[PDB]
Amino acid sequence: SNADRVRIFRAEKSYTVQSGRWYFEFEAVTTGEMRVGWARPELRPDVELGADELAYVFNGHRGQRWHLGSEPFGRPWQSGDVVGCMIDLTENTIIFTLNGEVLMSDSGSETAFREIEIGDGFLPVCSLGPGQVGHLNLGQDVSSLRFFAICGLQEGFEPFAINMQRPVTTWFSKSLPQFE
Repeated sequence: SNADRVRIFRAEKSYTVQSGRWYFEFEAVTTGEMRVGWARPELRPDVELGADELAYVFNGHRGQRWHLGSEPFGRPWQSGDVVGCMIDLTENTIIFTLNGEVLMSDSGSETAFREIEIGDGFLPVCSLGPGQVGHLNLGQDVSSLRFFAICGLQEGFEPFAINMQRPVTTWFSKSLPQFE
């Protein structure tokens, strides 16, 4: 029996962060096997996110946090729900929200992961199992973030897209009349 095909959406490695406090969202359209969170710049093939050391993710199918394996955490997704992903590379913590409300661990903690090591740094990541549908928003248009202002903005987290600069081709001219 062939294994499930899982799509993994890496960010360009050149956007990797080793400092600061960053924020992005992920909308669950379906309600099944998807994961979202923060990845190392290297991922191994044919391994699910957070099964090993290379990612720290939330699985909202039933509510799990994944890093070196799974644990019960948060609560399950409904269609339309938006997961907020936060990483704090000064405090060294990861926090998830669901429709702007922090997802608490089973033990009662706001931090989903703590005492994380900066190492090679982090990138936003998601995985989509077969059939599944979900959209990242890395916050190019900050106002488009649905729950940032409710939890993340005042808390000092910045939209991750600030780390992403459009490549450009420039055309120079000395002609004032062209720039009126």
